[PDB]
Amino acid sequence: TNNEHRLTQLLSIAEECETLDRLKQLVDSGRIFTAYNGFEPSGRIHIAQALITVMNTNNMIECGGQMIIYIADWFAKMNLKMNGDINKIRELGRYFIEVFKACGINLDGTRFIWASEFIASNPSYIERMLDIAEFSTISRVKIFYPCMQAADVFELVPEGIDICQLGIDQRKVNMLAIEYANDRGLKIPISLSHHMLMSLSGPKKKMSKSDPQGAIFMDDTEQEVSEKISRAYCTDETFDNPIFEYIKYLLLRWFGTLNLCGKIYTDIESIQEDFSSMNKRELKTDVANYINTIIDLVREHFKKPELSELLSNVKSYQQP
Amino acid sequence: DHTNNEHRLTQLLSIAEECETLDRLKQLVDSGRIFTAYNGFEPSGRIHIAQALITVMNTNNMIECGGQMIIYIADWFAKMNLKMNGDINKIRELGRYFIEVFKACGINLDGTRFIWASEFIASNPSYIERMLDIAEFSTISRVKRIFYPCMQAADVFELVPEGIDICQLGIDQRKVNMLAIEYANDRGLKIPISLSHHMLMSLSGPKKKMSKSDPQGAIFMDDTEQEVSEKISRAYCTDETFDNPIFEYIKYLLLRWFGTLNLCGKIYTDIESIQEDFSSMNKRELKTDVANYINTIIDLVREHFKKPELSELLSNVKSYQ
Ligand SMILES: N[C@H](CO)Cc1ccc(O)cc1
Ligand SMILES: N[C@H](CO)Cc1ccc(O)cc1
Repeated sequence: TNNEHRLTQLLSIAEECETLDRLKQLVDSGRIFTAYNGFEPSGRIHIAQALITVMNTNNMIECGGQMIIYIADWFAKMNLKMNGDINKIRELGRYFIEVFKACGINLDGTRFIWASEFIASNPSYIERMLDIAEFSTISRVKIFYPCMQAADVFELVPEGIDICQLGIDQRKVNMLAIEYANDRGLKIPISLSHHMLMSLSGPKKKMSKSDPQGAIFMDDTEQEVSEKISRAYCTDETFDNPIFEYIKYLLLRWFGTLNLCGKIYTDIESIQEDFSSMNKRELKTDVANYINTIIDLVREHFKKPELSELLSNVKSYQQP
Repeated sequence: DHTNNEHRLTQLLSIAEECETLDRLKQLVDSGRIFTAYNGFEPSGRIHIAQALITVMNTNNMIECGGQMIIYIADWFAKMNLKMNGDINKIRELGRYFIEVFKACGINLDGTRFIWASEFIASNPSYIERMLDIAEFSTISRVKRIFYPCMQAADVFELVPEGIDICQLGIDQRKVNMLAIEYANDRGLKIPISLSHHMLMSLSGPKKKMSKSDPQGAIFMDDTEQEVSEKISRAYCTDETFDNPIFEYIKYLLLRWFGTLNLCGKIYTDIESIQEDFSSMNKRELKTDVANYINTIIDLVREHFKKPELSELLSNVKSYQ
């Protein structure tokens, strides 16, 4: 039954999973397994990315796994982020790492790998890219970005990563990796994808466009968080409601217990039932207070004198 | 006048056995603009005297003709190919060894620039993208009817921003340059020019192949004076110039390197006279002179590695044996 719990846990983080079957076998085998997540450093880190990465990582470990955090600095450069400056990209990568630390990521079962350094040390990684690109091309016969990332799950570790833990918006990549693995008789990577937090501006709004307002960043001050929550789209229904989304995907999971509008909640079911009748101004006040408590971990972490250099550089890049 | 450009064109062509179109090379030379050339190699435990001298001679000629040489140290590829069992530290150490040998033999550093693959790949994402794009071209070409070639082919396009003008490699690597040329035509890019040099035959025979199987088939920059004498003494040698490795060493290495050769009691300054007198030369006495001239060249390296600053490199390379 212990393997049943471990299984329900790992599945609690995902909105989608490539065959629960394959995941069930891995959990049942009872053997140490590996999972990974990657990101391209950028000017600022969304609260969603920071918290979800930390919760998922800490969960993998507790469930008997090892986590690999892939810092795709090389790819960020290739995608011209930070106008291609690798030194700025790397500082940003370190900033992200420090944010994960401040938030409690479990370093005992977590390893950080940098793309630029990994690529220079493992030619097979690039070879894997070529082979996947060949598979893809020949397939469509009857863009490389996908093939390049698809190689990650097979090369980050000798036997190949067991679980690819990414956002649901990365679906196409892990699907290719699975197609490829089957056509090459390799171990099939297990996909564990999480929900993509919606914009605070509402369903009619996009994302990353006018993003400053549409999302909370780990560098936002207390006043900025409160103002972004005040402006956020919010109706009396839970569907397409960013306030309900932040509560469900971030706050309840992070804190376990929430005191909302004078009532204590320990499960999303009860919050959903009372949602329509909650005074929304009071709810927003509580939501912003809980969010600010989380970000305070980062604010306090970066007060350490040893991180002043990092902090100053990050701010200058028109970032935190 | 145009005469200077004629000499420049003629000098550049003298280093090659094959040239992908004289037309493209003439235009480049006539343009009068500074141009770039590159040569690449994977570090190895030992370095053939052929590679050492030819790299130095070709490099110095390129520069003398108004060009800039890029020497690409393929350490990354050496590891991928498992040289030294994949140990990157030994590979780079050997890479430094090769460089000190080029320097000992007088390569012109003022017009030469070294670039290591491991570092280049980590700093230039476009390089890898080029490999992928070339691989797609090559795959679609077949489907319209092994990635190692597509990988090396990217070199001429990425080593420098505007792409390298001249690919200067041994003729045994013509397939890679030809791929690059086809690729370049399809994608409308500057067409790379190849200037491929002759591959020296094995001292063991015209049919024998180069391999760690018989280290006697070639002279290495680490061979001792007694060792070269023995290797030359035992080398295959008939009275004809064809299928003769002794003749090849004289033609492609000695005459070009020294300009004047005293062989079997006679002075030679051109290959035709050597060829006409070859059959009647006492071969045992010829081998003596050939071995002596070769040892004079290697003495440059032996002396170079006596410097105290290189005692470290020396010891390391020696241990890798
Ligand atoms: N490409 C993603 C965001 O742009 C980040 C990423 C995700 C997974 C990887 O294996 C690598 C990078
Ligand atoms: N592949 C060659 C010998 O095996 C070495 C080489 C030649 C040219 C390059 O651009 C790279 C490596």
